[PDB]
Amino acid sequence: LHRNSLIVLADVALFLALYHFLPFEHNVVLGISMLAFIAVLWLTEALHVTVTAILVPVMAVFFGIFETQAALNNFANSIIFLFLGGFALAAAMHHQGLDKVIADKVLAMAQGKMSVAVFMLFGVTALLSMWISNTATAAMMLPLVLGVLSKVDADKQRSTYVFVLLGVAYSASIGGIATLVGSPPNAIAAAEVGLSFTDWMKFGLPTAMMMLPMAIAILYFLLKPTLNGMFELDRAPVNWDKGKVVTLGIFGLTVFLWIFSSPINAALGGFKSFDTLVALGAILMLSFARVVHWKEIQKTADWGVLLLFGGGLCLSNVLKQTGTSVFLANALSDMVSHMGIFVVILVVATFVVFLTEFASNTASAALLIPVFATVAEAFGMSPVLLSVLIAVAASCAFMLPVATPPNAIVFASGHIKQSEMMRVGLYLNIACIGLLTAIAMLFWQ
Amino acid sequence: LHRNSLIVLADVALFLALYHFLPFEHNVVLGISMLAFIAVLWLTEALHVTVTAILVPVMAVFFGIFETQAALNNFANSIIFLFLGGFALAAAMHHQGLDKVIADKVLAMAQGKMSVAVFMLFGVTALLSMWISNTATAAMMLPLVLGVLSKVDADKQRSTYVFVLLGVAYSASIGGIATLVGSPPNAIAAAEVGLSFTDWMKFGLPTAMMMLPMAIAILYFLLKPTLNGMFELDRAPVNWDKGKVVTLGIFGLTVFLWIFSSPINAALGGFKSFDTLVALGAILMLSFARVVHWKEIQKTADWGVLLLFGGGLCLSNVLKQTGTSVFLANALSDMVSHMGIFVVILVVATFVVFLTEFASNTASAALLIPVFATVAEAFGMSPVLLSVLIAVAASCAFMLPVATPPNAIVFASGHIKQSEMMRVGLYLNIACIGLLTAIAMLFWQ
Ligand code: NA
Ligand code: NA
Ligand code: NA
Ligand code: NA
Repeated sequence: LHRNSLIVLADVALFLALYHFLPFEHNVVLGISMLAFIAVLWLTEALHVTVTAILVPVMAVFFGIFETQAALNNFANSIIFLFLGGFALAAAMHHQGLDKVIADKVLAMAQGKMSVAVFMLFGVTALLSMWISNTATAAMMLPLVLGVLSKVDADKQRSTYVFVLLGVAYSASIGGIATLVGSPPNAIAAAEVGLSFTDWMKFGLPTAMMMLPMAIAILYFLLKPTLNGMFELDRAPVNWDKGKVVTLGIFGLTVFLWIFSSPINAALGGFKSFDTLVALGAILMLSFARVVHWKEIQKTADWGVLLLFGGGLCLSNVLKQTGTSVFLANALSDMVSHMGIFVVILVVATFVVFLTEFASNTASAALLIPVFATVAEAFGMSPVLLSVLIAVAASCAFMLPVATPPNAIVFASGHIKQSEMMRVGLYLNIACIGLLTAIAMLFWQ
Repeated sequence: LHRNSLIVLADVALFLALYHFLPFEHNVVLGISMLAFIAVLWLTEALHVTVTAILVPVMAVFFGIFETQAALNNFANSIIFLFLGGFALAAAMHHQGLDKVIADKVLAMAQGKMSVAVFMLFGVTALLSMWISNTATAAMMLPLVLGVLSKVDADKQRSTYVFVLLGVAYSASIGGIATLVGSPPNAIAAAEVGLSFTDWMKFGLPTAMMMLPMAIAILYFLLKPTLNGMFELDRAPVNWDKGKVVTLGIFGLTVFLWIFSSPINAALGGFKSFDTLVALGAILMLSFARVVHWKEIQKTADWGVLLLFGGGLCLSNVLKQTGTSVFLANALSDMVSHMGIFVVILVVATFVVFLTEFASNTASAALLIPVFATVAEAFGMSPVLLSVLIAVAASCAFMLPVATPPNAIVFASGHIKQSEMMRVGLYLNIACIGLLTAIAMLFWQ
């Protein structure tokens, strides 16, 4: 009777149709029919992102692509644990309140000026985003933004207080593109192509360094009258208590090891997924140093996302095993030989950046990273470039809400108009496709 | 500075000592030193049960026993997912309220008599326990017990209202021994020896059928004056709403397939971990039929327990790979040849039943099932008997609280004395060691 039940029923019909009607070697039919089925369920989200992910192995297994255990093992991938370390590391510094002190210390650095208030709000949202989440950093930033935007309270004076809202909304998404922990797409890319933490930062951080100014400049050069106003630093001041220095200590050490992982691991005998070990080490150091309880990490952890990771890897393998990867590569062979490498990555970049407006960031990467990376491998090229590209591009949701929760969070603020965001985003999207295709061209040789 | 930090530091010393001082082939030293380390951390619970479990792979990997991914794969074992199915199945019928209606319908079956009130409370606690949890079924039962025990309110008349409290506390633990989902020890045994859902019920259910009457009979034949009193059926009546029949429908179908798994799977082509697939199927049926959301399952799911599962399997493998299983089997060789098979299982059964008073049910099984099952295999015997034995025995916590949360739940009721429970439990423990050794002898040939 419901909308989504129909989407699902329609999808079941679509599969049954594709299955009985496509004219290929049986494996390819099955692979294509599945790829289509899942593609729908993740882009529509008729079933939860995670329920769909659990559906992948169960299909794989029932259609004899893999054996139950083999399909399930997909879920214990090392990256999934590296991401659990991220959740624990965040769990700690939220419950400890280290996210509050980093907000005040940097926010009070601005003596009482609105010019250097919001400009220090975007820098904090993005910095906090690098390690925490996008949705978490958005909902955590909202009261701190509405707090500041209460002196220039006149909401007939909207564009002073819309530049500041939509600013952090993007700063949370752009801050996600900094490191391997931060947003699921990045992790999906890492798991698909086997990136180290320090590998995804070599790509991502320079892009966030570039993108955040470019995003503010575009929001700025629309309707900003913010060079005026005063502050209201209203609430109890913060102070480093029982080892917020310790949480910072562990965090710092953890980040240090993640960066210097290459020479540390190499000069240790070369352990296998050193970054995942570091991440698990953090979960231990944080528990031995008593700084955060487990129930805290179990609440903070988005296990739904952790299951999505495995389900998407399961899919990636379903594509190889059924040969659907090679079949598509054969089909696209003429199209891609006629297209220049510029043309291809411009088309890829454009596609995602606009697709990601219609569906979840991760849900988009969950679908696209496998399809592309595997087809890339069928062409005998390194699946890294396309994957990292899609990873970044999926986190470029700037037009409407529903694109990302961070958009729908500053939107429920019953103030910003649908039309307004839709056109700053339309600009920033094109602006991004430039920067990405640009940087993607640069990181070639 | 804290107690547990010292326990941990002492343990680190113990390891360092055992490591540098034991006189064996290096692998055995490492294995023994590890086995001792983890043994402590799970029995003391100086670190959380789950943090310790995460510690197992990280050790294994660092001490070159396994490669990072190999050790981590331990966590994607099919049983872990079967148990996630259990969490989802419970999540549904709690949020749906099917646990409330099963309580009232069966509780109001008793017209208004205290004699058939508490006797229908134990039967419901145990029945509800089979599928939900122990701790969850205890905390859910407490208000419903205090509700009834308010007509015979005189707490100078204690033993009317202590028999009813300590009754459900045990009924929740004994109801856990019915099926594979229900209490983690049971799952640990299943994962160690590869039991099917229907396999653990063949053992377990007859034991719960036997044990629950035997437990009431012992609580009864102490200080019961409950053949007197009246009811107070006070609260809004229940009624089957938007497919509580559907949740019951899915649940029923799921349980049906779990029982008939052998012939259904065999007459389906023999899929690998059919019970796990059934469990995942339940997660899907429950979501497609819209009866429960995902965030609900993510709250209900004890991911901490799910991680514990894998960490304990990682341990089991650590023992084999380092040959510590074979080394202990060699050491116990003379002791066990001098001991009759009765003697052995009487010693095993006694050991756990009393050990489980001092530490968590699961924490006990997490340590003991691997050590025994593997040593059993070194002797070239089926690891099943010993494992299933330990699994049941670990859920026999009847003496003090701290033994199980269900004990500490009816204890905070600021009414039951330390001494009182300690002696009913001392009787029931011996009573159990009889029944177990008895049944364990019977299920031999
Ligand atoms: Na982020
Ligand atoms: Na998106
Ligand atoms: Na139970
Ligand atoms: Na116990």
